[PDB]
Amino acid sequence: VFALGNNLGSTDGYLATHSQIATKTSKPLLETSQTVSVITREQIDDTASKTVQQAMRYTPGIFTGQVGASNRYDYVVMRGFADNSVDNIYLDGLKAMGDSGTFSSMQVDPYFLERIDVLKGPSSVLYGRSLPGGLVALTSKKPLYEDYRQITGSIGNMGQKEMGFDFSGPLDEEKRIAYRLIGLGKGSDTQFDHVKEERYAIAPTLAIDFSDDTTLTLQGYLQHDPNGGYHGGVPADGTLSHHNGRHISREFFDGEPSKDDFDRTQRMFGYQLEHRIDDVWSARQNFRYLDSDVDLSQVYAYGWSASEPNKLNRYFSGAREHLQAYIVDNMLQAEFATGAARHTLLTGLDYQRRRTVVDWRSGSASALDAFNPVYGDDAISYFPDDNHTRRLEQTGVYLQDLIDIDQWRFSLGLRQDWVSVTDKNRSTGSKADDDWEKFTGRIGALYLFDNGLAPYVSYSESFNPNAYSDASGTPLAPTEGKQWELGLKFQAPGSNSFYTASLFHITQENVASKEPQDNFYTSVGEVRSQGLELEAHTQLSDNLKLLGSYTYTDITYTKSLDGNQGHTPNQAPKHMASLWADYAFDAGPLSGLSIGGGARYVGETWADKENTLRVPDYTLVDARIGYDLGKLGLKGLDVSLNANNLLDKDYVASCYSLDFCYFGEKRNVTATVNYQF
Ligand SMILES: CCCCCCCCO[C@@H]1O[C@H](CO)[C@@H](O)[C@H](O)[C@H]1O
Ligand SMILES: CCCCCCCCO[C@@H]1O[C@H](CO)[C@@H](O)[C@H](O)[C@H]1O
Ligand SMILES: [N+]
Ligand code: NA
Repeated sequence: VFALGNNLGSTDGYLATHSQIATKTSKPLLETSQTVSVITREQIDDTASKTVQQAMRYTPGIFTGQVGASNRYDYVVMRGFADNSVDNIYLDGLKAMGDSGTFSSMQVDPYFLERIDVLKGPSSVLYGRSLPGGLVALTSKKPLYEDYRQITGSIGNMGQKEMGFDFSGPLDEEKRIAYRLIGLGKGSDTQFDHVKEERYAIAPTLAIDFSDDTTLTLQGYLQHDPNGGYHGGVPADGTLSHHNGRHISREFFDGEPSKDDFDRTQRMFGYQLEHRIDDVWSARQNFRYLDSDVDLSQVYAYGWSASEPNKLNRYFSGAREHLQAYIVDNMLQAEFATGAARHTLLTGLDYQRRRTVVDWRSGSASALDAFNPVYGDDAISYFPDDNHTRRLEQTGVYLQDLIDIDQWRFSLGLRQDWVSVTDKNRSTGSKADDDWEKFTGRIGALYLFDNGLAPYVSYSESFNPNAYSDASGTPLAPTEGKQWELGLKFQAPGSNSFYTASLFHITQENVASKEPQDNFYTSVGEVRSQGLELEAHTQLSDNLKLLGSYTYTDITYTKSLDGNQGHTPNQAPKHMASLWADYAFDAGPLSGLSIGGGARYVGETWADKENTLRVPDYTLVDARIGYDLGKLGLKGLDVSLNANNLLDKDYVASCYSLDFCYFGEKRNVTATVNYQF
C-alpha cells in the first residue's frame, strides 16, 4: 500500500487510526508529535453537518461561530486565530487557493468528502504560507473497486432540499480502472427573510493503475452557487442589549433589499500521480487548477442612523471577480534503515501561482428601519470604483525526516519559501510589488510506550504574507508563528477508544499595529495564544460511540500600539466543550434503529478588541434518530431525522466589532433517505 501523501488510516465509527496531514506520509496518530483530529464521514452524516465549518463543532480548539449562521464561507478559527480563518483549508493535500483579500474564497461541499483532518498549530514546514492556529485538510471521496451506488434525498425546515448521488466502481475485468461520480443539487431559504442558498455540483474521478508501481487519479469538481445565503451582521446595540424601541433585532432580520446577489462558480481540475520506484523510493505529484467567478451585490447595515431613530445606516458592496490558481506539489520519499534507526525521508518542491482580477463597486444606500423594514428603496449613491489585479507566487523546497529508533519517534523538518506578491491598481495604474524568502523548521520527539501511551514535544513554525501595508504601500513583513507543544496520546490496543491532551504556547509576530490617530501600520504587534485541548473518542458496547472535547484558550495582544495591549481578541472563547453520543440497537425487536445526540458549550466572548462588552455563553443541543429498513426486508434503504439547536436557542454567536454581531442558526430539522445498490 502507498504511504506517501495518503492517510491509509483505518476508521471505525468516529475514530481514525492514521493521518498524513502532519507528515505528508501515512503515520499512526499515536506516533505523530502534533495534535491531529479526524472527522469521519459517519460523524458528518450522523450530526447532519451541512458545511465543513459545521462539521468541526465537536472538535477541540476550533470555534465555529465567526459569522454565526452564515453558510457562504467556511470560517474555522483554530486556537483563537480568527484573522484569515478563511484561508485554513487544504483539499487533497493542496491549499484551496482562494484569495482572502477578496470575495473569492471557495467552499467545498461535505458530500464530496470522505474525511476531514485537522492539524493544530504552526505547520508551514510542509505547506508554506498558513496561519498559527493550524490547518484543515479535506480528503475527497476516491474511486472504489466494487460497484457502489447511493442516492440520497433530504428535506428540512427553512425550505431545505437536497438530492445527491454517489456512484463508484471498476470499469474493467481486471479491476485496475475505477471511477467515481458524485452529483448534488440543494437549496435553502435560511432563517433570514428574502434569502436563498442554492448549489449544483458534480465531481468526476478516474483512477488507473499502470502497474503495481503506479496509480494516476484524475479529478474534476464543478460547482455553481447561484445564491449565497446570508453574510451580514448588525449592531451589538440592538442584539446584545435592547435599542430605543426596547426592541431587539430579530434572528430572521434582513439588512438588504432584493438588490442582493451572490453568484459563485468554481471549476477545478487536478490529478494525483503515485509511483513506487523501490521498496525504498516513492514519488508523488499532486496538482490542481482552479478557475472561479464571483459576482456580488450587497446592501448591508453599518451602525444606527444619527438622525432617524430606529433606522440603520446602509452601504453597498459590489464585486465581479475572476480567480485563476495553479498549485503543484512534487514529493520524493526514501524509507530505509541505518543500523537501529529507520528513516522516512521526504523531499519536496511545491509551487502556487494565483491571479485575482477584481472590479469593486461601493456606495451609500437608503436607511432601513431595523423592525418592520420597508424594502424597495434600492437606489445607490456610488463611490469611486476600485479595480485591481492581485498576483501571488510561492515556491517551496522542503525536507523532512521521520526517524523511528526503539520506542522513539522523531520528526525533523526544514522548508525554504520564495514568495512574490503584486497588487496592480487598475483604476490608478500604480503597482505594489514584494519578493522575499522565509525559512521554517519543526522538531518533534515522541516516546511510544508499548501500552499505547505516547508523550511528545513539538516545536513548529509558520509564516503568512501580511494583509497590511506601511506608509509607502509596500506590504509589511510576513507574520510569523512559533509554537511549543507538549502532548500525551493514549490508545488501549484493540479497544476502539483514543484520548489526547495537548498543551500549547503560540507566539505570532510582526502583526500590523498603529496608534489610532496614526496613519502608518508598523509590524510591531504580537499575539500569544496558550492553552489546553482534551479530546476523547470512546467506543463502548460496539453499539455505543462517544466523542468529548474540552478547550481552554488564553489569547492576548501582548504587544500593541493601539491601546489594546493586554486585551483578549474578540471571537476567542476561553472555554469550550462538547459531547456527542450515538446508540445503535443490534439487539432485540429494534434492530436497525439508532438514536443519538449531543451538547456544545461556548464560553463568553468579547464583542470587541477594546474589551468593553461580552457576548454571553451558550449551550446548544443536537439530536438524531435513524432506521435501517434493510432490517425490515428491503436492503440498502435507511432514513434519518436530525435536529441541530434542538432547543431553538435565539442567541448571538459572536461579534466582529460593536457594529457587527451575528445570530446563531435557529433550530435546523432535516429528514434524510439513503438508497444503496
Ligand atoms: C418552515 C419555515 C419555512 C420558511 C421559509 C423562509 C422564506 C422567507 O422569505 C421568502 O423569500 C422570498 C424571496 O424574495 C420572498 O419573496 C417571500 O415573500 C418570503 O416568504
Ligand atoms: C511552553 C513553553 C513556552 C516558552 C516561551 C515563552 C517566552 C516568550 O516567547 C519565546 O521567546 C523566546 C525568545 O526570548 C523564543 O526563543 C521562543 O521561541 C518564544 O516562544
Ligand atoms: N463604508
Ligand atoms: Na462506503
